[PDB]
Amino acid sequence: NVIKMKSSDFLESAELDSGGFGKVSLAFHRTQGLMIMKTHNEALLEEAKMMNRLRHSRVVKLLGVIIEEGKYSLVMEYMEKGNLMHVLKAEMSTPLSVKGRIILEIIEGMAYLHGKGVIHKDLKPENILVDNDFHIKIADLGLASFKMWSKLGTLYYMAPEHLNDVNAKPTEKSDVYSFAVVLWAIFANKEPYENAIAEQQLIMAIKSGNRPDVDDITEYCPREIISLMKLCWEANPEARPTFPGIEEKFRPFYLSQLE
Ligand SMILES: CC(=O)N1CC[C@H](CN(C)S(=O)(=O)c2ccc(-c3ccc4cccnc4c3)cc2)C1
Ligand SMILES: CN1C(=O)N[C@H](Cc2c[nH]c3c(Cl)cccc23)C1=O
Repeated sequence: NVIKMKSSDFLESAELDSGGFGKVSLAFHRTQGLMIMKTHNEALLEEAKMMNRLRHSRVVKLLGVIIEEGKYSLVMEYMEKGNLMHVLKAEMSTPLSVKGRIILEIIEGMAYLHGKGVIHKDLKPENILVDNDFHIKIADLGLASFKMWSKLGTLYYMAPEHLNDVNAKPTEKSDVYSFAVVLWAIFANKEPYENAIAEQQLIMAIKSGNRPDVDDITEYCPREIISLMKLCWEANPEARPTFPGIEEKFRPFYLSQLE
């Protein structure tokens, strides 16, 4: 069961920039502290109850909902340092062992989501949020995984089977492709395809088998992680592993080489 909330429980607002997902709001619960707010009543609630069951340390929790006349808001836990891309482009830059942990925690969170039959469909640095200790949580701030709540750069992480084909149904392996490009971004410390001509041209190129430039990596990236990204951004969805497949290989690798 969901905490159904009221806006009289919130002191109020400090609308923050949410990384390309439009406006959100950092609002102060009068009893339970800081929270974030994204602003058919039984269909909504039914869904809100579905998503509120999503409970894992690497997944942003839906705390509850503000369904009042005019305003429909979802209420979620706050992550102080923002999205993964922002923290990477930060001046005091982040070491290799911490990047390894972020990767493993992204794997854990995604495995959980799948295990509860949720397909994210829109994984990307913007939906990977960070707290003060540099642990991460997966979010869905564009409501990609929703149906009724949805009704009420983007493309760089999308699997080629979805580029120019919006009728094909996302699979677990759609999320694996997005992971591959996140891996890339984690070591390049920027967005891929800097030199792109047009979206139309770039899309064709990606559907035909172009990927981010593994040479833009001015850091040391271990060669077993460059292998994993190439595995995970295979054109053919069937040739990509599952997140449990990735974890089983990457966790022993992490602890034994990255600690
Ligand atoms: C334009 C600019 O100069 N900047 C925006 C990004 C850069 C990062 N900052 C240090 S921050 O502004 O303090 C910050 C912003 C947004 C968030 C956030 C957003 C959306 C969230 C959804 C769910 C959970 N937590 C969230 C948390 C958390 C922290 C500062
Ligand atoms: C918008 N929103 C989140 O970011 N986290 C919560 C819970 C949630 C719903 N769908 C999710 C996906 Cl696909 C991943 C992580 C959290 C979630 C929520 O409602």
